[PDB]
Amino acid sequence: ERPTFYRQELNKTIWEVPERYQNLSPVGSGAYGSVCAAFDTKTGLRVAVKKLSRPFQSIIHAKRTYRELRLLKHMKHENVIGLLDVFTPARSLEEFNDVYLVTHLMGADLNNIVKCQKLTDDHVQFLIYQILRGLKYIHSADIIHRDLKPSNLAVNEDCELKILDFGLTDDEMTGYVATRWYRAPEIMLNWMHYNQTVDIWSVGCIMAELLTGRTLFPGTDHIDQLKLILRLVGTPGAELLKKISSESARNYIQSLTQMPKMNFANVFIGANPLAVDLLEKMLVLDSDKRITAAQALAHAYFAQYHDPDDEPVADPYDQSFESRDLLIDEWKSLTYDEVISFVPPP
Ligand SMILES: C[C@H](CS(C)(=O)=O)Nc1n[nH]c2nc(Oc3ccc(F)cc3F)ncc12
Repeated sequence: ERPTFYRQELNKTIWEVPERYQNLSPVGSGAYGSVCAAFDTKTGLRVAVKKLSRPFQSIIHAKRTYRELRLLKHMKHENVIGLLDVFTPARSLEEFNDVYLVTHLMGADLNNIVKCQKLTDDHVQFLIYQILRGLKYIHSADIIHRDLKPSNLAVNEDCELKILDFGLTDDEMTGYVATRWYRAPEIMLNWMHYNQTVDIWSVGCIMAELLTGRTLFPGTDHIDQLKLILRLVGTPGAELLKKISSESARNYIQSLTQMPKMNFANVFIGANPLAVDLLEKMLVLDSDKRITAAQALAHAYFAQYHDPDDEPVADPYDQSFESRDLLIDEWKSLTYDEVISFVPPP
């Protein structure tokens, strides 16, 4: 049966939610989207409810709405944000115009936790382990996060971690901004068709920052950032240069004075030698040669957490819709079907 819904004004819009959800309260000061904390009286869980902003206003937006719902419905993993519930107050497709998504409420993001400070090596081990455990799962479904950074890593009091915003402008990537500091060079400057290992670069940047309390590559712009990157990892060799399909980018890279890879032990003074080794394997310029999430989990740095029988992979994820061209109402009908067919977790 259909639950009873009640109306409330929260984030300049009227939220219409099932009675089970009580004490709705906006969180994140707009940073996470139109999101409210709530108490789910049915499960006893503290939850986060996200209302999608004008989800079917254009073809691009309607497809994005479908994409996010498909992604959230697929993800069933401890270290990845998943769906506890999805609902609409609509009784039919013709009425359908709002989508509400429900997940676990997490106390903070990693960025607000790290607070300019060095973390203990054990804390770094545990946090990075969880990120890699989640990424192994995500990557096994042929999904790429693309924008992994401390602000989309949600963490509770016990340091338990869940990955937000997976699989989803020029101005906000401009300048001295955290929005670009964790990006692999190949994607930051559109060198080539990029793969899953862009996410591994990001983990390396995050891991280094947890170990030192400092941004690894705090570039003031795209060019400044590239120079910071290349000083640490060295300028590309001939092999990688061939792989830069963008003739323009390839030609610029060649104009830079060649630099050798630095000694990471001299860069990360005092750090666990195993952490240094892993950082070296993650922060490789050639993306073909970066360590994978599955491989990184088996690295000696995670000896006290690694368990090959407790690091699950995902069911197959059909993303053929990505190369499909449809009308707004067609994307909207596909979305409606996915809402209606939702089965809650036990
Ligand atoms: C990280 C943030 C910190 S807080 C409570 O200060 O806003 N807490 C959050 N816990 N759970 C969260 N979920 C989101 O986004 C959602 C993602 C998927 C959903 F189904 C529902 C959501 F609300 N954003 C944010 C959070």
